[PDB]
Formats: sequence, structure tokens, C-alpha cells
Amino acid sequence: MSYQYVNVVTINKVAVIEFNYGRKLNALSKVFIDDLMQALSDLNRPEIRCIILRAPSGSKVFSAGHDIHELDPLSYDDPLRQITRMIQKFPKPIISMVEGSVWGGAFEMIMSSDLIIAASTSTFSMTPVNLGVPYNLVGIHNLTRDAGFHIVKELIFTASPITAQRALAVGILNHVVEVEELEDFTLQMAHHISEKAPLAIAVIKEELRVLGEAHTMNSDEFERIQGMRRAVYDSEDYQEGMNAFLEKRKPNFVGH
Amino acid sequence: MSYQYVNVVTINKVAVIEFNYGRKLNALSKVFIDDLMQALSDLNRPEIRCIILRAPSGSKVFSAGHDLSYDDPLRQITRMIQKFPKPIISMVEGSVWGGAFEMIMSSDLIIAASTSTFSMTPVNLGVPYNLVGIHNLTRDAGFHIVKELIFTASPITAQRALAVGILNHVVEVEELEDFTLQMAHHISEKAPLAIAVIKEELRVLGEAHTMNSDEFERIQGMRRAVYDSEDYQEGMNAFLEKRKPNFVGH
Amino acid sequence: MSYQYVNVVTINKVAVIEFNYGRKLNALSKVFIDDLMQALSDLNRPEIRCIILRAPSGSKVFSAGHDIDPLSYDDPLRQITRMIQKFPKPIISMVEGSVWGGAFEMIMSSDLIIAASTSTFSMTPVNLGVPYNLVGIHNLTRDAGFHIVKELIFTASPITAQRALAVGILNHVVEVEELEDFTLQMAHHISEKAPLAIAVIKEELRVLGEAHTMNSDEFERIQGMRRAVYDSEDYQEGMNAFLEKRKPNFVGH
Ligand code: NI
Repeated sequence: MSYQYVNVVTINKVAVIEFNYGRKLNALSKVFIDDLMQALSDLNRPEIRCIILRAPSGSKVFSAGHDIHELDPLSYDDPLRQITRMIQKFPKPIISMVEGSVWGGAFEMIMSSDLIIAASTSTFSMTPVNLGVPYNLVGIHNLTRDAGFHIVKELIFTASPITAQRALAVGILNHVVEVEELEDFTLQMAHHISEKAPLAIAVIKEELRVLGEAHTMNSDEFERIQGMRRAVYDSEDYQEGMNAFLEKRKPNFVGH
Repeated sequence: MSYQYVNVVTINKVAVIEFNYGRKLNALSKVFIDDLMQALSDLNRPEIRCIILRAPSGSKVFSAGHDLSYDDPLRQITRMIQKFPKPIISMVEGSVWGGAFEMIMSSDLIIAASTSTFSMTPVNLGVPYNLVGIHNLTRDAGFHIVKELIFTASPITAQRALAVGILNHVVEVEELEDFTLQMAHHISEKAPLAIAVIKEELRVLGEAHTMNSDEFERIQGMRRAVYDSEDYQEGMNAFLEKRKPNFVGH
Repeated sequence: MSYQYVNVVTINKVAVIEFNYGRKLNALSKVFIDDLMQALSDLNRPEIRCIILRAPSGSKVFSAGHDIDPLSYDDPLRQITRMIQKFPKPIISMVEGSVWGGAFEMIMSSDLIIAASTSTFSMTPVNLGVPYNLVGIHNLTRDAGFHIVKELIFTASPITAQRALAVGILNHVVEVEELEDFTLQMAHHISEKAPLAIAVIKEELRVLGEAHTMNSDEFERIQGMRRAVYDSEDYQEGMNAFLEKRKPNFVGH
């Protein structure tokens, strides 16, 4: 019924899960993610038909992304890994209602959701290259189903932020609205969907999930990528990137 | 050479298949689809280079859709349209609904009137759409967009359809026919064999999302659960009974 | 380093590879491609972090594309697209002028595409009756949707830089006067990021992008069709018409 790190409300058949982790700017800490997951789980009932994920009204930062301090950081059972999986497999639609700036891991988190509705002032950025992190295959895969290849590559390689208007243009966002209408706009849609056949929505969603994951390869290729990842994890650049982050200074990458 | 449900006209290398089932709003009935398929088949000749599918001029409704086994009409037509060695352009005028949307999605190009509208509606009736069918709807617009389309069953405008990648071109209704024909004639000057093989290569790549038998069987199990649900009955009912369904999750 | 068909200049951590074959409109000749590949290869050093591919300033034609199974594993275009894709540094295609045929696939295979508001693009295999290969076709499907791709290929009609942007092919469109500066700045910016991270992600993206698999029978079946095209009358006609600079007359056989 209650959680330390999220606040939940139910409005008819729609449930809203609001973050309650502001000190860390909603960074994806284990305790935080665990509460989000418990909440979702608790909401997996016939009477609940649609979920909305959001940061508190007026938030400057929607989510800072991975919790560096807490630091292979992207292993199967890591929080971010677990949540994306859960969200994707959840039999009810999940809408990310965005207010504030979205960063790295949080960006992957919202991409994994079903729909994204955002304020005209929100911003988006994918940042593993800033810290020198060798992002995982599944993680990367999750960022390629909406905008095209070139676009995705620009986001990742530059780690530069994009406006909500651009995010809408490239296919990332569903709708962009004025912050004052965000909540209202999102709820209307949620209630609308909640009037539809839940069982059909569930199956279609899973069909989409399964098709979306269907980029297959042989074990040698996976092991080869994994070897590359290890090499990155073992590099100087990797240490340099984390420190600089922790040290709140510009990193000096050298290619080894 | 002649059909009950469709009218065909050939202009040099271009063939126009026009629906003739307005009384039923061009619903995807077996009879209708059977004629569509026959007409396509009859047009599979070296001298025909490009096909155009359309509803009669001035139509308010392009197709109402349904009236999902491997051999059901809709499944049959999408496969056929996809394997057809000639390009097939859907020239849309009017509102597009359900099965009809998948049908045009399965085609090579879609050119529509500035006033046309589109909706996928399986969630309105509680239908557990099939994997192949859903797959057919994921090659043009992004995942988040498709999910919105499908989950809301809300109509979108021709302008949004264009913006998200579903449509090739949107034009004033008065110019629709000519714009389409000109593009068709132009394609007809190109190498047909090359077009054919490239279309097929695209088709094969497009289907190349593979999975194991267990996954397939698992989805099949889920689908069956849907067809066996109360909600499913309620959905068919309400449609018939022309009333809003009351879904409950069982 | 030096090459006959391309020029190279390094600016800090960025390297610019410029085509030097205007006499032939930068057609994708073997000797041209070989040079490009060597230049990339020579640039595969820790101090180089980003690459820019471009045609000379002012070019009216970025690349005419193909020069007279020509699409075999070891053909130049086949080799260069693989190279570009496997290159552990980002490769940005900076476009000024018109882009044609193979050159279009070439830029598509790169990481980002930034172009002049006046540039244009056309996929032309259907003009000549060429049975494009699977890998080649695949390379053209990761940016714009299916319907759009099919229109480009089926019509072989050129599209504007504005439309290329709108359908997802291009990253940015800029006024020629600002093309260079805009491109360089981004490249410099990329150069400040973690190279190793970039390389692994790029390779992950490549592997995922190729991951549309099929059985041997399907592939052989495609090959058989391709071969039938190559053996057709229309194939001869397309090549001849092109040489004789006259409109081809295709018949379906
Ligand atoms: Ni795919």
C-alpha cells in the first residue's frame, strides 16, 4: 500500500506512480528501483488498466539516470536491467509522463515504456560516452525501436541533449504539450485506453515485445561482444571516466 | 476479365483495382477479398508493371475492415500483396479501419487524400491479433507510436500518418488520382525484374525476426486465453448490439 | 598520409577524408575505393577520434556512384560499406552536391549524415536493371521506414535534403556556408568523449543491425532470383542503354 521511494495514486482504472527520490534527483538507485518494482507488482490487478510513471510536479530533473556512487554494472540483475525488463513484460500499458531533463539510464528507462508524453521544456540525453561505459547489448537494443540508426548514433556519440520538439520529430516522443496541460492530457489518454480490452492489449503488447527482441545471433558473436565490453571495463579510460565523474571534473580520455 | 466486387482498369503498364463493395463499405469479406485476389492474379503478366488499389472516387469510407488463421481472407491478401512481383500502391480516400489498415500497411506505398483518416481497432473488440499481423504494422512508424495507435484505437489524420512514417505522400483530394497515376507510370518505366527481386529481398528481411518454437507456442497460448475470455464475448456482442462494451479483464 | 584519389587532413583529434576524383564525379571505382579504404586504415590510430567523409568544397556532384555479379562480397562498394561499419571511430558523411546509387548506400552505411540544404539523393539500381544484393538492401532500411524506402528504390527519383531529413535519413540540414563549421564542431565534440565506449556501442549497434536472420534455403532462393535477373535481356538493355546514353526500354525478361 505505501513505499518509501514512490507515491502511488489510483484514479478510476489508472494508477500513477510518482517518484519520491528527489535528493538524488531520482537517480536509479537499487532502493528506489526496488520500490518502483514493488509498486508495479502490487498494481498487477484486473482493476488496474494503465500505468503512468512521473516525477513530482515542477521537477527540474526528471531523472539523473544511473547512480554512479552505487557502483560489470550492467549485469542481468542490476536495477536498471531489472526495471526495463519488468516494464516491458508488464501486461498493462505503461506511459512515461515527462517533466524535466532525462539522463542516460533514465532515458533508457523511458524508452522501454510503451508511450512517452512530455512537457515542451523537457530534454533528453544518452550519456554512457561521458563516463566511458561499455553499455550492454540489451540496453542498446532498447534504444533502437523508435528513431532511426543515424539519429540514435548521433545521440549516443555526442551525448548531447535534445529538445522535446526534436525528440518528437525523430519518433521518440508520442506527444509534446505545455507543462500546465501535461497531467491532464496524459490522464485523458490513460482513461481512454482503460476503456479498451485489457486482455487484447496485453497480448499485443507482448507480441510487440517478442518481435522487438527478435534480433538473433550465435553464441560466438555474443561472446565476442562480451570480450570487447570487458576490455572497456578494464581500460584506463574507464577508471578515468568514473573518477572524473565522482571528481566533478572534465575527463581526459586517451583510448586505452 | 470481370468481377462482382472489384473493377479493374488498365492504362498502358498500370492497372487500377477499384473496390466495388460500397454497400458494405468495402468490408473485408471473403467474397470481396476473393475477387481482389483474383484480379491481382489475373494482372500478374509481363505487360503490367504497377498496381494501384483504391476505393471509388469520392468515398467517405475507404474500407470498414472486418465483417485469424493462416488461411483467413485478410491473412491471405496481405501475404499475396507482399509476394506480388509488382509494386502495389494503396491510393487512399476516406476513412481506414482495422483489417483494412493492415491491408494498406502490407502494400508498397500509400498515397492519401489530405482528408483521409486511419484507425487500428482490435482493442475495441477484444481481439488477440496474430504475430504476423502485428509484425506487418511495425515497419514504418516507431514502437511508441504503434503502441499508441493500437492501445487507443484512436483515429489519426493523414498529416500525422505522414509525419510518423506511415504514408508516402498526402495530397488534396482533387489531385490524388493524377498524382498517383503519374508516379505509377514512372515506376513502370523501371526494370521490372530488378524491382521484383528487390521487393522480395525487402520482404524477406522484413520477416526476419526469428524466435524459437517455445516462444511461439507461448504467445499462441496467450492468444487462446484471450479468445476464451468473457471479455472476448463481450466484445463481439457489444459490436453487434451496437453498444459500448464493458471490459473486465476476464 | 598521401593518396592519389583522396586527400586527408587532421585537425586535432578529427580527420577529414576528401574525395579527389572530381574528373570522374567521384565515381566509386576500384582505385578510388581502394584509396579511401587505405586512408581509413591509416587513420585507425588512438589519436584520431572522429572521421569526416566529404567531397571538395563547392562540388555539384557528391558522387556519381557506380562506374562501368558486380555486387559480390569482394566488390569495392561491398568492401567499403563493411569497412565503414566495422571502423571503431565514428564516421560522419558531410554532403554537398548530388548523391547517386552506390554512393547513397555508402553514406547510409556511415554513422551520421549532415548535408547542405541544396544536396539531393537518389537510389538508382532500377534504372539499370540491377539485382541489388541482400546486404546492400539491408543497409538502406535502418533509417527511414519501409514504405519510404520502397518509394525511393522503386522510383529512383531524387529527394531533397529537406525530405531526406524528414524521413529520418539525415541527421541535420544546413546552409552550405555553414556546412563545414557545423560539421567540424560536432566532430570535435565527439572527439572529447570516451573512444572505447563509442567503439563498443557502435559495434553492438552493427551486430544488432545485421541480426535479421534466415535459413540457407531462403538465401539460396534469393540468389537464384538474383541470378535470373542477371541473365535477363532487361539486364543487358539496362547496361547498354546507360552506355549509349539513351532511355532503356524494359520488357520483363
Ligand atoms: Ni529488425
